Amino acid sequence: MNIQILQEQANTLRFLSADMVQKANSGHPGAPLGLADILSVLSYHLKHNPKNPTWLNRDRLVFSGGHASALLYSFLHLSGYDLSLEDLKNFRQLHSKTPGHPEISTLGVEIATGPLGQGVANAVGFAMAAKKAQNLLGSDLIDHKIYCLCGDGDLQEGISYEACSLAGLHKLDNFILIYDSNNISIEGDVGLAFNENVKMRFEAQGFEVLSINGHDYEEINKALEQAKKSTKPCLIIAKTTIAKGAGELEGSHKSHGAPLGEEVIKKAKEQAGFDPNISFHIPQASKIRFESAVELGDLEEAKWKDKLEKSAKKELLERLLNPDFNKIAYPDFKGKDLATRDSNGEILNVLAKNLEGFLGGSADLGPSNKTELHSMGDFVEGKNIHFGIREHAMAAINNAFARYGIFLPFSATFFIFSEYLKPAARIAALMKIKHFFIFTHDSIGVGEDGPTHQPIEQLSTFRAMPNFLTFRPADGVENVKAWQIALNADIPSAFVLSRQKLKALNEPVFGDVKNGAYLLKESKEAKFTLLASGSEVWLCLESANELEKQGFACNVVSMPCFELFEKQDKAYQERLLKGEVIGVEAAHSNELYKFCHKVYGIESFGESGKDKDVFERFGFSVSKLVNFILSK
Amino acid sequence: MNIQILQEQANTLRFLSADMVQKANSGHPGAPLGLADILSVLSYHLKHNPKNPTWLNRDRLVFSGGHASALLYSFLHLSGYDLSLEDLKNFRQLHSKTPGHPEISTLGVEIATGPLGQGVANAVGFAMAAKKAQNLLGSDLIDHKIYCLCGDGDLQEGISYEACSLAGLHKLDNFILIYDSNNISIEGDVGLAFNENVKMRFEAQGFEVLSINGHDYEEINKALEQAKKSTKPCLIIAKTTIAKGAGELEGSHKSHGAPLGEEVIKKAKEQAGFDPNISFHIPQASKIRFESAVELGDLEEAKWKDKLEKSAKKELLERLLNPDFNKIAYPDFKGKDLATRDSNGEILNVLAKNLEGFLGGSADLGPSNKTELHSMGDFVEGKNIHFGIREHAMAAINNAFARYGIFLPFSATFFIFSEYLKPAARIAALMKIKHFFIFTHDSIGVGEDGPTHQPIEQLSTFRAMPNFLTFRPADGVENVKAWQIALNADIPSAFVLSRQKLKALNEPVFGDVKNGAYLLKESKEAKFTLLASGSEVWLCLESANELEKQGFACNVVSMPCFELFEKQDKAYQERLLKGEVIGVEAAHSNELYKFCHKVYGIESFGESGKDKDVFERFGFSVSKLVNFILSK
Ligand SMILES: Cc1ncc(C[n+]2csc(CCOP(=O)(O)OP(=O)(O)O)c2C)c(N)n1
Ligand SMILES: Cc1ncc(C[n+]2csc(CCOP(=O)(O)OP(=O)(O)O)c2C)c(N)n1
Ligand SMILES: O=P(O)(O)OC[C@H]1O[C@@H](O)[C@H](O)[C@@H]1O
Ligand SMILES: O=P(O)(O)OC[C@H]1O[C@@H](O)[C@H](O)[C@@H]1O
Ligand SMILES: [Mg+2]
Ligand SMILES: [Mg+2]
Repeated sequence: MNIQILQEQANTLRFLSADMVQKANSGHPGAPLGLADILSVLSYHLKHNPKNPTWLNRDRLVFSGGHASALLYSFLHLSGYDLSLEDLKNFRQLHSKTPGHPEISTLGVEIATGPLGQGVANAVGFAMAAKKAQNLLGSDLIDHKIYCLCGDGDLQEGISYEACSLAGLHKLDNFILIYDSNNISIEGDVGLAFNENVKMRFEAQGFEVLSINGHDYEEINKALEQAKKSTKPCLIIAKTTIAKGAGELEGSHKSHGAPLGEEVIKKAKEQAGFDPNISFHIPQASKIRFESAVELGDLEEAKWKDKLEKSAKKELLERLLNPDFNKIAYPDFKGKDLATRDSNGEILNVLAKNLEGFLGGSADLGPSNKTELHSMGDFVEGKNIHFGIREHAMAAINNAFARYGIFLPFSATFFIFSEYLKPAARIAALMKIKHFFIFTHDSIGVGEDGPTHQPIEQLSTFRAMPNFLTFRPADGVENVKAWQIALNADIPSAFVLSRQKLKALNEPVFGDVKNGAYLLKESKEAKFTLLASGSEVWLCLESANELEKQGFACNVVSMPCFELFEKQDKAYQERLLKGEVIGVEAAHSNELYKFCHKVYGIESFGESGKDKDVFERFGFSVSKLVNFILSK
Repeated sequence: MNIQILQEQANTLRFLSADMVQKANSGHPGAPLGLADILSVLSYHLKHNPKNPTWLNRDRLVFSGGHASALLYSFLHLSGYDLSLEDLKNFRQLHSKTPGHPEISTLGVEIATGPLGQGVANAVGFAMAAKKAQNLLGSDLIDHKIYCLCGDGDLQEGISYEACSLAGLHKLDNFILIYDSNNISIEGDVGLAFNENVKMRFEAQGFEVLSINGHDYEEINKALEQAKKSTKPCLIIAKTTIAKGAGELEGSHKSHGAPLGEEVIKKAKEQAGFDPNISFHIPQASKIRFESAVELGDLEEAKWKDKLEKSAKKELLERLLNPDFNKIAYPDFKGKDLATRDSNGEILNVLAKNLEGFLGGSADLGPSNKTELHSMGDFVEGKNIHFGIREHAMAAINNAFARYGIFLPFSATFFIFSEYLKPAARIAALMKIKHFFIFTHDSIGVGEDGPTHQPIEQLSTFRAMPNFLTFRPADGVENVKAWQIALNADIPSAFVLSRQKLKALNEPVFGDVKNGAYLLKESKEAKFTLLASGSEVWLCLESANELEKQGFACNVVSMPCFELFEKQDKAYQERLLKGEVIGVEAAHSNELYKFCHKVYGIESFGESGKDKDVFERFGFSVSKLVNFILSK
């Protein structure tokens, strides 16, 4: 560890990054060049095993500025991860292992980033998760750091403030945040849009704040040493020059987001002592020094595995890693009228009791979402997490809990406020992680709180989002079966739950919840089929009885999950969907036309009133639905 | 102005609020009771005309904690606004003027609130708008204050930090923020989730911070006096007790969100000297004192109208209030191949030149969204607003610009990051305000930036949202006609625009953009109709040519706006939608089943690659679409 080696290392990172962007004719060279000195030093402090990216006590590295991907990829390649030089040469190309922003399918990537702010919140979540894992497994087994690299953009996003608020409160002295302060964004000087006293901001949230030149190797190293000893979450404010090393592009906003150009790279390499007529060159000293992570990480993991073998907590870790969902005895809600917020809250309690790694909480709405895990304590000693009024950061935090390696997290709020966390929900879908979203107060049934609190379009959004199951159970029994699917599935799920009491259903006649839709009533030569979800299923059962009394044979279909029904074969769908099919939902859900000839929905916003008054106003009554179905 | 009158006034506000909640058996009495002393004093400082809620230079009052509605309504009633005592007795009832959270259809309500955080951001926007209005009209005509009441919940939301960041940067010394610091939220003690040094936080963002007892009338009054003289945006941290005055419920979380109960109200009234056996009682001194706002506000407005008549800026104000959209000469893009981000950016420039009140900006993406208004300067002297990486606050800010009274605002970002601002977009829809959303980079056509940057489900979301037009123009000409509709419509619109170059269309054969969908190609006895929007329309024109060469008559339908097409009559829809109708869109857009027998979409997330490689991978090619249409 000396200046000549660190300089060559940093420059190696620079020109791999620069050459990658240039070959793709696409990407972001500025931030890589600006961060290259920092990551060169950080490589000496990071504890990780390139050959086992799943090692539980590794330091977690997050690039919150995901546009800096070329740098990450360079570093994973150089350090010994399963990413090749040829992979680097296919940066940004279809089906490569080096996509434009980082994805977890590339080994070594902790969490997908790209949407700004998420990664900072993810890093706080990894730090919380680590403090919980320490609670469960002991500080002999869990003691690692969480390093996050962020930029101007990340810190302007609300979610950064939310998550850092929580990091201060919980005294996350395992969290180190490195701010790339280069005074440049896409619109140019960051002073056009931002002039906070960042040090004072973070100290207000309980951080220790260090301030460095991010191109001075000794200063970087001294800050990391001091940060690792902090009794607070720690922010390093690293002053850097965007595209450091790229001559005429140093400090230029034009370097943020477009290739540096062949002649600029040629000059840069000349000034650093690199041959300008070759690309993707790794000098020898740098190569050996970066790849020494392989031997060192192997040894650190072995030393840890020895501590595990002596630990009283081996059996526990194996249950966390291998949860048994099939043994769980769920509540039996058959014939019980209940609001599905209530059935779901009982289910949450059963899961928390059966699964040592199942935990979560609400965004200040525990008592209304019914998500309190009774007698299970408050984080960190217990399982209930009090996220505050921070839906977005809650979801990003729990995305990281779900990636940590031993946790099954849930996030809760009113379904209307799913919109505040939707970007993080999307990253859960993109990753295909097991993170459960609990959304109560699902419709105009909310009543008096009025239109700003009554979901209309949210079901469409979550249904349209790929890799994401949206369950809307009609009763407790459907709510159970939904959980059983959710825990076994390979993608995240949301639970869309009522404020108001719903009526228990009769048993399936054909199919079940696992088919997405199923028959509750089946009639030979059916003229109509009424298809509904959640709170609208009883309206449909009643309306079908009235239709039958009038001489019209009817099928009634419960559809607790649209996405699962889409996956059913033709023969199944044909048996359910007979005659003229009418879909009925307290939502604006045009997607139902995929399965329905007519849709009886809500096309406007809601109203403030008693639930029974609002449902009647919006047409959710037997007499009105039967008149629609009979077209008169 | 003395203690006995202020106490009676505050208690009048308390018991109207409490009695309203009790009669509804629904609502939030805690915050009203806690804020009642503050608003009693604030009533002496507020400049407003109850009989003309549109007076341009009124002080703007925002209740960011919209759950405190009962208090607002009590105050509007008492002050002389067109809200009656009978209206108060129908709190939270279907079709009343006193819905559970405030709505702009109730005169005197500045902006709809309810979703926490929005109002604080709205208040910053009203303060920016006021600084712009001052730039245009002079400080002789615009000099008012913006008062915002907020709670714990508002300040935990990210959007509060975003908006206050901007308030500091822009030195909004017309903005006064009153924080109801009662240490209680729904989950109880706020310390469970939040322990920031709030003073230090705000000072880091450029605020002056005062700290008071919010039940001491002289302290409240002295803070307001000092706040009105601040050279900074100012925060008053007002320590209050939730449900102050309600005995056993003082300081209780149970008072947040449920009626206080008849016996608690009886005691409260006894202790305050009010008769406990009557409800909705306004004592005489309080009545006369509150309603004096009528005479005083009339006089303040008259004095202002005199200043207007002497002003050089009368003609300008009349053009701002009465924009003439029909005279605008738009660019003629007929036959020109362009990315619609580019056509739209030319249109933005034309509008900014023709409309003195048209302004806006991007969330750090001006150069990529193509929204820079060239040669028009930077806010406040000019029209370009640099919002930073703050999509959510941008939208909430611009919602307030749209309510200020003289502005036509636009908000811009990548369509994928519409998800960060969607809750504010919703409030624009709920209010039916003229606020324009510019969303570029609309699909997998984005290419290399990959799946976190490629919209899939966002079209469904915006289509499903009521009162919101979603235009996805196929070329420059469609982009123009979309703007022409948008400016004349009574609801907000989004523009969904491409990164990549699109091909100019031939002229409509039947119908036009104003019908939402229209024919580009019409064939007698058509066997198929290919229906598309935006970038997919040329794929459809080409595929229809290939189908015709194979012997199949085809109609091609461009659908730049789904919502407008939904409103067309039967006869129009029937002429367009002939034979088997196939919808084609680079989105997961199941809503198309409303108009299409088959849908050829994207059902997964995207991929990082060259645009032509990704489109081919996802099946957007003539050969693949023709093979689907011919089912083989
Ligand atoms: C939520 C969000 N909004 C917008 C963007 C678009 N975007 C990509 S990088 C960037 C700004 C980069 O600023 P900074 O973090 O200062 O990066 P640097 O210029 O220093 O590379 C933006 C706005 C994004 N990725 N995420
Ligand atoms: C964005 C958002 N999330 C959640 C809620 C639900 N909600 C209503 S009031 C409230 C908390 C109230 O806390 P505070 O502002 O401290 O109000 P107080 O208890 O002092 O009345 C919440 C979480 C909401 N209205 N908006
Ligand atoms: O009866 P629930 O819906 O559980 O309570 C509704 C809550 O939602 C918000 O309006 C209030 O904050 C209130 O506490
Ligand atoms: O060519 P465009 O799409 O305009 O630039 C793309 C931008 O989007 C982000 O990935 C980068 O920040 C880059 O500048
Ligand atoms: Mg920067
Ligand atoms: Mg509070």
